Amino acid sequence: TPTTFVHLFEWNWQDVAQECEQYLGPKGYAAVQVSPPNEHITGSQWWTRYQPVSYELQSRGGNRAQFIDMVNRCSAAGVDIYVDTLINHMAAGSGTGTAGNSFGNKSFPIYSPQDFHESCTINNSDYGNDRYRVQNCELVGLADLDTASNYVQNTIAAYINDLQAIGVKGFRFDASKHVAASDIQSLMAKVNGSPVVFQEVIDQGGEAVGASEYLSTGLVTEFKYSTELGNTFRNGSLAWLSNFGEGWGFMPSSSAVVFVDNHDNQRGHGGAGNVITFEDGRLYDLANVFMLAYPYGYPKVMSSYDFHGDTDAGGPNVPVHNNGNLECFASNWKCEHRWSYIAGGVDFRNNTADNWAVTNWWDNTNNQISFGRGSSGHMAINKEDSTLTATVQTDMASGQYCNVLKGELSADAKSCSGEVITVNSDGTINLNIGAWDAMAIHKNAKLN
Ligand SMILES: [C]=C1O[C](O[C]2[C]([C][O])O[C](O[C]3[C]([C][O])O[C]([O])[C]([O])[C]3[O])[C]([O])[C]2[O])[C]([O])[C]([O])[C]1[N][C]1[C]=C([C]=O)/C(=O\[C]2O[C]([C][O])[C](O[C]3OC(=[C])[C]([N][C]4[C]=C([C]=O)C(=O)[C]([O])[C]4[O])[C]([O])[C]3[O])[C]([O])[C]2[O])[C]([O])[C]1[O]
Ligand SMILES: [Ca+2]
Ligand SMILES: [Cl-]
Repeated sequence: TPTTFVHLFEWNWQDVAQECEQYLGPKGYAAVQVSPPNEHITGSQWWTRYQPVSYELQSRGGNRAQFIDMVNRCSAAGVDIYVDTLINHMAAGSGTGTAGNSFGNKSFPIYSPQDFHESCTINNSDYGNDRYRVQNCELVGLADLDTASNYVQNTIAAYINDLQAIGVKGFRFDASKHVAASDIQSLMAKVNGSPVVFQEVIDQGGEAVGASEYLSTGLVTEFKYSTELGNTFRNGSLAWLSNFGEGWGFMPSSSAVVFVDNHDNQRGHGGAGNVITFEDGRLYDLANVFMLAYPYGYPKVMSSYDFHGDTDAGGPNVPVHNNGNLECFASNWKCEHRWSYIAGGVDFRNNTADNWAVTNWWDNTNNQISFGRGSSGHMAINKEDSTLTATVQTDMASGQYCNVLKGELSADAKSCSGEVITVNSDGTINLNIGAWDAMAIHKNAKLN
């Protein structure tokens, strides 16, 4: 069952199409969050995508034809597309867009100065004590749309409905905290059908605008997940995670979109150093294995590029699929979604979707944990400096299974490509996990 999506940050439409066919579909990823496909300002920075000029499908990722081709090819491979949608603002200042359109002084091809709120700046202190300024003033100088205007709502809804007609199945509502929930409710009444919608709202507590306000209009990003997971994996004990989720004050599991990191927080855009990213190597593998095995939220795996310390820089000058060779894992695209522990975690989540309970939790009071998903699967993580050799109880059928974090079951189910894990006749497993390593097994990767 599809259970996880992925953010192919800055990947062009041709690369996404090929990836859907060659990897995402076969591996079981449910969908792909793509970078903003509408017309945006020129420039090489990754953030130019967040300054719209119009809603024409001409962007850094490609043209309208290439975008449509991607949606079709991905759909045929069984993978949905989620579009990052700018519902709060238009570009700052003046200039030119990727489709040749000019703009300036709050004047665009589709909006006039009268379609925006009067200019004011959102100050950092506004987040804590002024709801009005957070929602009516400008986020880093971006022209703030009058989202209460019938014309503005019709214009945004027309873009969304047009995308659905092409085949797009979901949408990320960027900067939702900056738009009144009531305005998003009015907008949704104009949107056809019931596409998947998730709203970006950063709420760690104490804000004038809370994430709970957006639960009726769609899923909401649970940022506490990313920060608490990073803080626990770096500075705490994994044993504390036995009740991760609602128990820690997070929103309902069925309303949350979760992640280890996202495109903003992995580069300091609102995210501290406690956030775990690809730069952390094995620590990132382990954080992802926990997230994907744990039954809370709808997770999205991150897929980045090595930015060489430049937090404003755009992606590599070479495509992912380059004349027969994959530009992954090195100093260009990182392709975390292809990392064996991460892809293995996705396979585990997909095959344990029939049991959402955490069963038989075990820990050493510190950094060694193990738990199962009933008889569907079992996992263990060792973050101590000595080998984990404890015997743990599982609800799984006795036999031999492939540790899916390190290999996979062959077509004839007579061998694995990685190490084999044995479930004894009494359901126990005698662990043998080295320092900073893990294992995951499920009922559909059992040897015959
Ligand atoms: C990013 C984000 O943001 C926000 O968030 C927020 C934050 C911030 O930082 O804060 C806070 O958080 C946190 C907390 C939590 O709790 O904690 C604490 O501790 C800390 O400290 C903090 O940090 C809050 O809460 C929050 O909320 C918002 O909200 C969000 O939404 C966001 N995200 C999103 C959105 C967006 C937009 O679309 C994006 O962004 C990007 O892009 C942009 C655009 O491009 C950029 O920017 C750029 O551009 C601009 C224009 C500029 N500005 C300039 C100019 C001017 C005139 O023209 C002036 O005015 C100004 O000032 C200047 O500066 C800039 O510079 C540039 O850069 C950005 O950057 C980026 O990021 C994103 O991505 C999304 O995702
Ligand atoms: Ca606003
Ligand atoms: Cl996000």
